[PDB]
Amino acid sequence: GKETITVMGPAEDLDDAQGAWLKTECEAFAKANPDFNIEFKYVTSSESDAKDVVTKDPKAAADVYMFANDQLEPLIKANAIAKLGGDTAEYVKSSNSEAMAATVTYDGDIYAVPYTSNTWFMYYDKRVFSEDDVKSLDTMLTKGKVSFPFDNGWYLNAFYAANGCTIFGDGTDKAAGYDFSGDKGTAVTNYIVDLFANPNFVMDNNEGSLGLAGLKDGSINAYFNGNWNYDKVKEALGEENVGVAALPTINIGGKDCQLKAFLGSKAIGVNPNCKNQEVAVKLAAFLGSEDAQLAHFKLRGQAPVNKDLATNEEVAADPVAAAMAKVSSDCSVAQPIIDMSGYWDAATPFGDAFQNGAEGQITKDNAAQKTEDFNTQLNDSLK
Ligand SMILES: OC[C@H]1O[C@H](O[C@H]2[C@H](O)[C@@H](O)[C@@H](O[C@H]3[C@H](O)[C@@H](O)[C@@H](O)O[C@@H]3CO)O[C@@H]2CO)[C@H](O)[C@@H](O)[C@@H]1O
Repeated sequence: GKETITVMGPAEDLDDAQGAWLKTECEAFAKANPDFNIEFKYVTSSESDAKDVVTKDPKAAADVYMFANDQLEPLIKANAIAKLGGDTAEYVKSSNSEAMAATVTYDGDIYAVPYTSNTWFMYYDKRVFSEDDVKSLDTMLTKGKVSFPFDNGWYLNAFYAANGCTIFGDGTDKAAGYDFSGDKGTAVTNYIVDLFANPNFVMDNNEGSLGLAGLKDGSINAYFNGNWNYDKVKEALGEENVGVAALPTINIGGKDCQLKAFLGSKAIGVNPNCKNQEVAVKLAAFLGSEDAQLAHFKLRGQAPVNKDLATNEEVAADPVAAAMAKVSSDCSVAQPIIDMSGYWDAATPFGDAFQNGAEGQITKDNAAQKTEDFNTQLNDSLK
């Protein structure tokens, strides 16, 4: 009598056309562990949605699931993710950088197995921009069409971080709260107002389907997005036209300021409600193993986090893995694991309010007001 293990991950990992990585690796796990009598059932869900899916009812959720690490604290508070020990915890510490192990560490305990870094970067049309052009957003706007998903807080912050706005201090001090206040914040809001007023800027939609469509028809030539859409970007542009870069500067008041993406991880978590914790924990370890990460790279081009794969020649030569590494070293801030729910929620209507014709449109005349309103809402969400 087989036991059913229910595993949740994104559509791309369950798509046979992309090698169905998650199924492939679950089957490899079973073959490696003949003492287990198991079969698999799969739930399709983006890592970006795992908080909502699992915390609503953990007992109803998958046994093993793929999530984005900023969801860690709400998963813990919902009793929805198991502490990991033993060889699994040791692997997470030994095989990752300190920053990557920290992405899944809460109060000194490991709660998940990283399988890739989680950040974003620039895709661009090499027929439109040069390598030098894409160093500066301002230069780019003089040459071609630029998009950005401003109603997605995971992207929005890069602009505010560029001018010294902070989330929980360095990201780890809850008592510091949010600081988007003052002239430093208004200057960024003003830059974004000017960006929306630029006829070569096109706002991307929240999950980036607009940008992808624009790359294809030529109405957008630069796309800020991530590794998961690498194959779709190659389809849209044609592979010989795909440029991949780290983040540009923006010129605020004559000063070049560096856009800084969040850098976290995507990881495999174990549901405490799973009836076979031994199997679930070993499966999580397997899905984040070196072999499994290499397969993720070969099957659908996802960059590994395991540092022993950093010296793989194919990985080192890959333009997305390279850009992600550059974003890590030069263009990022560590993703807070202090819950940012209030920020994700507030960011979306704030970003939407830059649009021409929007209700309560953010303009030069009200930029300071709207900036303080945002800062106030963020800090109110902590009370
Ligand atoms: O927008 C708020 C949202 O921001 C974060 O979500 C981002 C993910 O962390 C990031 O990995 C990426 O999600 C993609 C998956 O990685 C990918 O496998 C596939 O499923 O597409 C997803 C994008 O559609 O982008 C999202 C932001 O769009 C944060 O983790 C969330 O908790 C937060 O709600």
